[PDB]
Amino acid sequence: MLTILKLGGSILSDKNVPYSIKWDNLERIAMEIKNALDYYKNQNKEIKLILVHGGGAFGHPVAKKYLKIEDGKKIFINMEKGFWEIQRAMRRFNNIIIDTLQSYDIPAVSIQPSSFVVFGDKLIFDTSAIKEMLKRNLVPVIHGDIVIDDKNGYRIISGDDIVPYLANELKADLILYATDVDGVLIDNKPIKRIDKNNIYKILNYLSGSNSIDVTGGMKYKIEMIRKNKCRGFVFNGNKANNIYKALLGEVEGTEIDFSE
Amino acid sequence: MLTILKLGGSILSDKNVPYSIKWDNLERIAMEIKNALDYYKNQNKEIKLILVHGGGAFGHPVAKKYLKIEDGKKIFINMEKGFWEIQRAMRRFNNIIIDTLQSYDIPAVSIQPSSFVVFGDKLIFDTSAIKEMLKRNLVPVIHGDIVIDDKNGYRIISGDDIVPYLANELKADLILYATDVDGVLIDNKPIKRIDKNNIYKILNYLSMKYKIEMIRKNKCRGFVFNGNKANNIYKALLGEVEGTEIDF
Ligand SMILES: CC(C)CCOP(=O)(O)OP(=O)(O)S
Ligand SMILES: CC(C)CCOP(=O)(O)OP(=O)(O)S
Repeated sequence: MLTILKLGGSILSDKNVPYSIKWDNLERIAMEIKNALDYYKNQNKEIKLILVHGGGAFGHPVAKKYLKIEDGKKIFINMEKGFWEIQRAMRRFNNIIIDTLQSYDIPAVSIQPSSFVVFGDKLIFDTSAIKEMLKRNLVPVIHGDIVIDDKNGYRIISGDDIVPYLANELKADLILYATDVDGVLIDNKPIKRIDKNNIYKILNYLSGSNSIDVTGGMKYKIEMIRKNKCRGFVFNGNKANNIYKALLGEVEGTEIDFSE
Repeated sequence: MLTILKLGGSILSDKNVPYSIKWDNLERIAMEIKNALDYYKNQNKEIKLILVHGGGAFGHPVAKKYLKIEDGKKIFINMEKGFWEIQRAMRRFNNIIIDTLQSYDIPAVSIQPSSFVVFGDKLIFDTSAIKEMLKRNLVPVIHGDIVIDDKNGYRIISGDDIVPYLANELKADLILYATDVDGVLIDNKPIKRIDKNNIYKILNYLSMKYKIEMIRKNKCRGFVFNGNKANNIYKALLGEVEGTEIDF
């Protein structure tokens, strides 16, 4: 069984204080992932786990310096300094996360997309090594990064790109989205279930004016799950034991289900 | 128009001082490379350039903690801690070297092989990203690293692998190995050259082994020279033979 847990800059990092790290929250999060790895070892169930995390206060601020709008558009400039500057900021934040996971004996290792992913209409993103890590029970930790594209330019690959890509590429069963809110909210209240008998109803409600999330972040997540025909949870990752629960298949936020 | 320079971990590091860095040497070297890229800048000649470095004082001491002799054959143990710990060490070393290159305005970036290279049957090493970086005139810096090995579990890929693989995979023109010796030493003396004639006599003697071979299986052409002699790198980069030629 293959689970992908998306953390995200936010709960790990205050994006208004640059290079900032919410040590306490990060530390509890490693506690919980450890607790859950223990649980699965005790109950003899096979689990493969991949973690993904955003740039947080590390990548966005370094990157903003190298972005400009030209003719109403995003373009990266000065990347002879800027590719390394962003890589280096992300490396540091990957180190902090991985050393903390390691200090609870989670066998975390680093995947750095900047070194090998090419961003086009389809990703080039060879997952051979990852499969071999999972096959050895290592825990791959992949992060938002800067990458080149196949059009003379550059792109930020985010957790939002990374996860669907891997869900699909690796046939994941469970997608966990730890976020800053309690679920997909409909009336300031997480909806328990979303499946093939309400999704469109939910997707329209999300495009509307009574929707508490108008960035369309929820929508994209819901859609990737249906698109990969699996299961996923969107939950508040700031709440004690949600990560542990989620990893056991039972946190309480919004479940999204398109498996089978 | 594509050159590849390996920098012996030995000329960047002191192999007996775990964690040491050779700063003057590291700084002198970044400088000559910049002067070199600059020389070509004027000739209005397009030069693409990849750099490789080993584990030096970083890779090895940390690999050591996780290598057991299981009476023949090195054995990796406790890689649930070891894989990270080795990644981390090589990351430190790469960071220091890329920061130094960047201080001379060399557009360096990190290629970390542990993230995606699988050794074992058929070296799996996707160069898409590297070819694109090269189209931008960035300078990829690849380093010896721990990697997955689908047959044996874990292997340590070295610069000696990476460099010939990539020379043949990108078809590089000029191949340079800067090291702490004046060339390939035969009887304490640097052979001017190495054919498929005298090669027969040379493999015999040699039982840097792995280096001379890995480049033959590839019909490459490389130069082995002394990286400590001020200016060798600058000269070598400009295509002036230095030390030992090895032609396949
Ligand atoms: C500037 C970067 C490299 C951002 C990294 O991507 P992300 O979108 O996953 O970051 P987040 O928004 O903190 S979850
Ligand atoms: C993690 C490692 C020990 C990589 C060692 O790589 P290498 O053998 O190419 O470098 P060198 O030995 O410094 S010339």
